[PDB]
Amino acid sequence: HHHHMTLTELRYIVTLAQEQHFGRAAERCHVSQPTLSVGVKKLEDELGVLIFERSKSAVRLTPVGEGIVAQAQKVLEQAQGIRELAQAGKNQLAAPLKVGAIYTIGPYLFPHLIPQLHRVAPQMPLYIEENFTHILRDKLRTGELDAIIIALPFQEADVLTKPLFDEPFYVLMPADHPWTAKASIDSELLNDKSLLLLGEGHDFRDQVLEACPHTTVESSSLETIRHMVASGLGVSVLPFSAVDSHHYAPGVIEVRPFSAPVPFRTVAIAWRASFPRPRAIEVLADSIRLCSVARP
Amino acid sequence: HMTLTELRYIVTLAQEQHFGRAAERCHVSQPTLSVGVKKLEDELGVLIFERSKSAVRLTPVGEGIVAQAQKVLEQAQGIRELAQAGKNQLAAPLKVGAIYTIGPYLFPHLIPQLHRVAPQMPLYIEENFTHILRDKLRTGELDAIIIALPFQEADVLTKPLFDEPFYVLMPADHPWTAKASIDSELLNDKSLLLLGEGHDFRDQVLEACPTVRKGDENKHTTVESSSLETIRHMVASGLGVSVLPFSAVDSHHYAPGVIEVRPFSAPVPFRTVAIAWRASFPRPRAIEVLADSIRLCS
Amino acid sequence: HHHMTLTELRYIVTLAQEQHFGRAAERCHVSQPTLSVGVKKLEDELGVLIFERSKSAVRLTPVGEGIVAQAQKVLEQAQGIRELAQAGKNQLAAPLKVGAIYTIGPYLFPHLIPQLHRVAPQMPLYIEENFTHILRDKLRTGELDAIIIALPFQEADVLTKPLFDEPFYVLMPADHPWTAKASIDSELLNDKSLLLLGEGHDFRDQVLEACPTHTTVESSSLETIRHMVASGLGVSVLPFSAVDSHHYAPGVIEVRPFSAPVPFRTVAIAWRASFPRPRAIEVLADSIRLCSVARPQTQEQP
Amino acid sequence: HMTLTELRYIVTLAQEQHFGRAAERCHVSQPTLSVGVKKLEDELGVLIFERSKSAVRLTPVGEGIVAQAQKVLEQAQGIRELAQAGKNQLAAPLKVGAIYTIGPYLFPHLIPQLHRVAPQMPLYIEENFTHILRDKLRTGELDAIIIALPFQEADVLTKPLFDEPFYVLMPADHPWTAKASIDSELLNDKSLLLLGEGHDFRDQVLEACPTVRKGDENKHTTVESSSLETIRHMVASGLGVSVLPFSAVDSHHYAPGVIEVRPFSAPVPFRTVAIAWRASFPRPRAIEVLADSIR
Repeated sequence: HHHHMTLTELRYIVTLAQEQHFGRAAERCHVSQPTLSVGVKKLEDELGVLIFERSKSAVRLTPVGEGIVAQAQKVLEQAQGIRELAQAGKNQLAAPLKVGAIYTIGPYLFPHLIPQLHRVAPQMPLYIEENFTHILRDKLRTGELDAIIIALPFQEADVLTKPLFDEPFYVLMPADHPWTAKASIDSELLNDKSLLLLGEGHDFRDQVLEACPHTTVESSSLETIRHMVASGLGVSVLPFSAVDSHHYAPGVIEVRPFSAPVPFRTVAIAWRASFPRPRAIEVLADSIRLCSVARP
Repeated sequence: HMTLTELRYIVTLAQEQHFGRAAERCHVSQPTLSVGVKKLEDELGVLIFERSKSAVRLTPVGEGIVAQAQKVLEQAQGIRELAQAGKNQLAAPLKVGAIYTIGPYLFPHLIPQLHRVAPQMPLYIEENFTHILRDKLRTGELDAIIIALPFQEADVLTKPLFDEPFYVLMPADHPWTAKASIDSELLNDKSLLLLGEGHDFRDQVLEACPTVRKGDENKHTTVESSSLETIRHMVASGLGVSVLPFSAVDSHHYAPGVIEVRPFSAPVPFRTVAIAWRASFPRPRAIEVLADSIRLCS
Repeated sequence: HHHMTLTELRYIVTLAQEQHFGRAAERCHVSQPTLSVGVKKLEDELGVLIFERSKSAVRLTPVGEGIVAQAQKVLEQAQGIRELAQAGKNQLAAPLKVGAIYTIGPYLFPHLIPQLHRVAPQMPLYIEENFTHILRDKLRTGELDAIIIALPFQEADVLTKPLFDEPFYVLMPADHPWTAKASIDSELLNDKSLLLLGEGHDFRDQVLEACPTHTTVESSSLETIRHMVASGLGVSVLPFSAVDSHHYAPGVIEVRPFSAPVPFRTVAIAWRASFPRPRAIEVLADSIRLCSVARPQTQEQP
Repeated sequence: HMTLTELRYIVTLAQEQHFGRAAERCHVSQPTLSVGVKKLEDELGVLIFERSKSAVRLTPVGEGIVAQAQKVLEQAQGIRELAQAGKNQLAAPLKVGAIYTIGPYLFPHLIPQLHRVAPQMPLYIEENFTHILRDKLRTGELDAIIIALPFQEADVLTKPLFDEPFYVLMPADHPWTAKASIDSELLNDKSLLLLGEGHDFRDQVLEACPTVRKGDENKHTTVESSSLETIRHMVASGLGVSVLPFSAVDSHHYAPGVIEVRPFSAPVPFRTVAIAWRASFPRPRAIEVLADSIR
């Protein structure tokens, strides 16, 4: 090759894609904007494609570049792994972990998770992000996130996925609803149009639709659905970790289980095969598996 | 240019079969009833009632016309029934929006209050940014919205409801737990976690801090797509400190010894929660019930 | 109290239709302030608002919608008295206001309008295309006289007449593998290369039903989908009346029938029971039924 | 500073267990190879290879180091492969917006031509109002939009494609069919059907007409239709007259004797159809082929 791909140039492009700000990327790589920009342009001239758009209006990842940045983050982490094997035993539990969870998992998991994580890894705080599955995947690819908590199925190249627990669904209803007499709700009944569902985008929506032979309230969360049910707007479906996660006094909303066969999702953690801190992933997974909402 | 009045003449005349008792039930003289009735028959250019000294009887065309007139009058009474039913303003859903930093900490208390005073009014609920709630309010997709001042929009009314102070949220083992109050000027530091741009609470927190020399403004950490809950978890895990509105401080399920809050040193910063709605919204009674239930929540 | 007049009913119905005091007043041969006084007197008497009290806009209240629907009914029944009195009035000498859903209009009107001019040349069409539920709202208030929809459709005080069954077909680029088949098995349409209308269209649901349990281009139309297909983006499903309704040279797009049992929709017309021009509805229905795209007719009943 | 070349040196040396064969495989002299391997050893402060006179072989840590290095070389090669696959700009779908009064009259001619030069470029297509398409171009949700001038936007490039005269559309039995051309001042009448606000075609038509005295400014009938085709149906049924862009006049399925068209009297009103796209859009060649296919 005319020019040798260097690990510094890859560092530039991955940091620049994470930060989406020339200044902040430059300072994260401990150099000036002209230095960083020179390196990026060098890598681009050599590869013969644009990784970022030729604009100093802003920082836009090209589609080709997104793929290149995913790869480059892999490369950077394997290299890091070489230096780890060289100077072994350095502390993997002494820096923040960047963790994403999908909308319908995070609010119901993190609070149970965090005290155990503190008992085993007090030097590991959490930078937390909640979002749709595909955005979390994009962020795992750039390295903006270290680990993401999602629902199976989930596959991604050079990404590891470890199943953590199985989470059953429940029917949510006004306390004065007819169904409150039933001991278990059978799923055909859910074919009503008083069923409140999450908007398109949330994989949980489709898991619920799949569990049934409707009113879609979008730009909404499970919480605002629960508020709507409490006010008497209809009924809904919650994952088990969300059933007691609320601030109503009793006598406002009730839950009832599904008549067998009980529908469920599998909650899992995903991270890059090359991640140089596998012990943090382990401490995290452990802490999830051990917390209250994670047990039968 | 026929009228419900003359239609009522010919229906009553057809029922009574007698001009006198008909004019009597229509509370008019015999002449007015007569002239009415076939100023109508001359308008239609047909004979509804036969020529007669004595008998009131219906020509064959007349029978159909009178039956049609009775249908018309009954349906016209339908309008008054519909109207009557329409007078109750607490018998349909209310579509309510609240900003992201208010809804989660308001609706749990609001919903039962509102249920006490307006059982027949379920809520359709949206959480969103202020400018979006504003748009939905203008298009009538939302009936009322719960925002923080300032808020002034053409053809929209705004009612201040209450003031809500801010508190400082910190890990339970943080050095600031030794303080009784936090001086806002201490908050300028990278460990301060803020909501992204777009949330007005971000700027209420930043304005609540004193001004800085050139170049060391905004040392805080901005966390994009945060909610106040995910900040709460980041703080609980020991990542930094943040600022919560008062209604959020106990809105969680941690055991003691995970997170603490401390007040600000005077003057305590605060926001004014308001309800806004279109000036010509036709259901004022629902706005009243909503505003009062919100006020009783605090 | 104040007694309700047919005049006031006409004020509110015309206002609800035009959504504009100028065109409403004008339509009632009356000044704007006159019209406003009338409406306000009726609102005072019923004791509810029919229209929002706003200088800037004309907006129906929830109760006002039901009241305007009922008023339009009252007015048409009153007009029906004149019809009974001296029948044989010319019902074919004024425009007819007609709605059709987005997946019917573009493909039916060009066939219909010449049959119509043949049998009723003094009846021009004012035409609107929109979603089923909006066409329905406009039939209730009187903005439209007749709407052209797909079954099922059933509404209070509205009559519905099935007109013809229309089968679906599969649309593919001309160089697509399936061009080899004489028919297409509905199971095969279960992949990500199927382009569908967004959720507002009933044709979406009908195509989903035809396919065992898909790329949705929202805000698309069937025409837009056709272009996308023509460029090789994927495949789609069209109602029969759409299949020859394009301006492509031959050899760009191909259509193939479904393998039996062929899925279909039933095209129907709906109008107000009280409409005082039943001859106009009749000529409209007949003209549709004499269209080439309608030759199979239908055995469907209300 | 660790290089990919040093990693290649140690991976090769490990596989061959012979300096001679390793340096031959790496196209360098043996001192070059050994100097690089040593420099990596100094930098990692660990010995990857036996410091042995007789034989070349891996220390315990060296084996994991070589194992990691191979993964580095593999994935770095993936970078180059992705880049080579990305050079071809005519091998993925393109997202194109067109306004309501252009799309239906442009795509049927455009698409087969585009297919001849760029078969691996299918189109995702969206029709909408000018400002919506503008927004989608800006956010990147569309790659190119076909709009009518005037159009100017920040960081956005505009290329005129063609000029299009306007025509008057009328039912075939209409009195105006006797005329050779229509004076635009005839159009101020309730029988003129126009598109609603939002369609820039509406203003193009209105501003093609002479401004009139107070009280009579907008006598035309406005319709809610986003489609000229709906208006064409109304005109066909004898409801009124209307105005079409030239590329729409023959785009219909009526037999002769149903609708007619007459030109405006001079000077004839017209619009300029143009293509807009972001200046830093990373597939300038796909854009170029789109625009050439329109002409």
